[PDB]
Amino acid sequence: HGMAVTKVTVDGIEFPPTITPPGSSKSLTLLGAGVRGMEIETIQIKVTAIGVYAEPEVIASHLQKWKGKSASELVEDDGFFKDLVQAPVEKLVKITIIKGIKGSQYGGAVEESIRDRLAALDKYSEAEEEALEEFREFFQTKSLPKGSVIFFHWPSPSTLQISVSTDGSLPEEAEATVENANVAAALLDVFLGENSVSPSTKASVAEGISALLM
Ligand SMILES: O=C1C[C@@H](c2ccc(O)cc2)Oc2cc(O)cc(O)c21
Repeated sequence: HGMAVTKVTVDGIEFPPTITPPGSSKSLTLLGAGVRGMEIETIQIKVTAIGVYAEPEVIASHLQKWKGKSASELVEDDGFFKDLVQAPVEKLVKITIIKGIKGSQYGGAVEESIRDRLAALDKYSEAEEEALEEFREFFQTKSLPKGSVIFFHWPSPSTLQISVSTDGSLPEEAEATVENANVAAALLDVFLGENSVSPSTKASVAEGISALLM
């Protein structure tokens, strides 16, 4: 109560300002966070909160052309978010579930979105089909009540690690690993790309990276 403390919240939901993945001494900083909102029968429902993490100095070193751009200029530029999705650096997304769902509901819905988005880009082949089956089957085994957490980890752009946490803590190891460049990138693109499910997360990340680069 006597020294400065930093708190980050997304509509009241706390996010850690930094996360150090188990097995690593490298700290990932929260770049930005937002919500997945869905308008259902005119009701604006917040169903998850999404936080995006990376090593600040490292990711800045891979985004140098954007230096000096304001958050507004970045948020309006699809090229910026494509650079961010492709940057060859470690990334972590933390999802806090707001509206409880079955794992099979989550996995099925997101898998179909990635299937469709990859198909739209002509990046859907048998390899991606198989990887998406692995993704879906992982979630079929899980329950996602309010307050549960999904961790998506990209130790490199082509590798996706997944865990589900009941208490927000990171497990000592990933529960599932999906090795497919297109699926790994497409999942990150669900959050940061065009027709993103979370414009708020994108805007927040634009604010964070704009500040970081300055
Ligand atoms: O209703 C949905 C939609 C679902 C979803 C995921 C991916 C996709 O492509 C479409 C929908 O995400 C959610 C996540 C929740 O915690 C609660 C929810 O009710 C939902």
